[PDB]
Amino acid sequence: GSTIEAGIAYPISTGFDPLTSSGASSMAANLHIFEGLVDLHPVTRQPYLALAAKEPEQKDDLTYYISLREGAMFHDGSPVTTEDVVYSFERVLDPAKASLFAQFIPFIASVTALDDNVVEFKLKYPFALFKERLTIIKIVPKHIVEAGQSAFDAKPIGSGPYKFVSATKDDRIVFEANTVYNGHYPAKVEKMTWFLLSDDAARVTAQESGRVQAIESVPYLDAERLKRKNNVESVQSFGLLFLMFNCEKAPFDNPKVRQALHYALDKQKLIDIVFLGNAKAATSYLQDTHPDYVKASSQYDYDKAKAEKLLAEAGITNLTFQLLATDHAWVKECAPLILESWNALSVVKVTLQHLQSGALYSAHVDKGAYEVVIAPGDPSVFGNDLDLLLSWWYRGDVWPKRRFRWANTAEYHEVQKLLDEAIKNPAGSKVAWQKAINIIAEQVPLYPIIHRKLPTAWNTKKLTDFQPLPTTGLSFLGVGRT
Ligand SMILES: O=C(CO)N[C@H]1[C@H]([C@H](O)[C@H](O)CO)O[C@](O)(C(=O)O)C[C@@H]1O
Repeated sequence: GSTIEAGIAYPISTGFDPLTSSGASSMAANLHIFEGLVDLHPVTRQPYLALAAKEPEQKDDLTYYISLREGAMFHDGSPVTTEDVVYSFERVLDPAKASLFAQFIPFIASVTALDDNVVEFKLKYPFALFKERLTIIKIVPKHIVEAGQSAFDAKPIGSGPYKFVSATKDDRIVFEANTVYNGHYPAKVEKMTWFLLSDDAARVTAQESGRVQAIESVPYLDAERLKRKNNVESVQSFGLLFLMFNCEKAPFDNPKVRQALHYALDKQKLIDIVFLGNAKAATSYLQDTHPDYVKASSQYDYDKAKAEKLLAEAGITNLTFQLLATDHAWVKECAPLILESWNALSVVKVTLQHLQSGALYSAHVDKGAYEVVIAPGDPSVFGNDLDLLLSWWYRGDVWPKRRFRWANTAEYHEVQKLLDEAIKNPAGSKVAWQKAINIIAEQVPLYPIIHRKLPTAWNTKKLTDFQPLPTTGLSFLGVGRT
């Protein structure tokens, strides 16, 4: 009766419905609970067949036929049917359903079932990464989702190698093995419990006491001490801290003001004291180790005087605003340093307010009831291609229109044209993406302050084949006990 126990670092901030499950711990749970037709490996990010019975057969440039894995089953016993696959795509694509993820499949024109086994995928244009993106659209049980979406959001039913048992905020997420799963990554333990330990001291203690076998997001100050008994490995990651403005609210609609507040921040002090060197001031949308990294034409290295000159040019004589920030432990350590830099400026006064992530977005950001936010973000949980990473924040309406309120600008429209150019025209995508990034880096509606490295601690003697993620989350796919 072997079990796994893990210490997770992000509180539950969304439900588990893949239509909208953007919170880290939710996404990390759904890698185990759901399957795309093809999935990405949480460590290697390589694609593998999941619900797809074999490699998608491409009839022509716009048309793909995909077949279902014989005997596929949802956790409630029903079979995975081709109607479920179609419902899964149509509901993400349906604007009335309010998904957070349709801007990850803009190339998809139709998803039609041809019979009990086969689904035709019709594309609006040739798109090379069609297999790669299927991991974003998890296949969901229509007949359960239609009896009540919010009940499914709280008790997710999937076809993955683990079934959901229960989830209790501040406590734990619980899974059990799915014994009819017939994919590539069957569950190697019976019971899996994820303790929700967002407090750094508590997370460390759990691991250092031996009460859990691995923990996410090792606190930087505790990293070396924990190597005494445990493997600790720090991975370079797209994971970042962004600065987000409400671009409908004066004076933050003036890019001139948004730039000054980046210049005012002393990133080096931040990297030394909070991250003990394990992060890097942003020099572009990507981190400098990302394969498509191309240095941006705007850089924002600590320059107070430029920040002053820019505010004077904007006509800011006495700005007061509240900074909203999430509750994560390392975001709490960054907030004073940030505020100290802004409050150093002659014309700016800044107060601070922390909120749980879930409440920050649903009660403040989603409603425009803010001015300035810092929060962590890691869209590479969805994959690593540049268009994916840009699209998260800059395609469509999910962030630019519903959240940072910049879709009204000409720069926004020009970023749309550039993003669409680059996925239609692979030959010219590099050039198009550099123009889009330079526009983003000059306008800074939402833009990274730093990218950081992720430490994961685990016990090599107790687990088998565990590897740390280059993103948020833990993965126990193919991971055994001992
Ligand atoms: O970047 C992504 C991609 O799903 N999601 C981020 C997620 C996302 O920004 C929120 O759910 C709002 O969409 O926020 C957090 O869960 C958090 O602030 O606690 C971090 C998480 O990485």
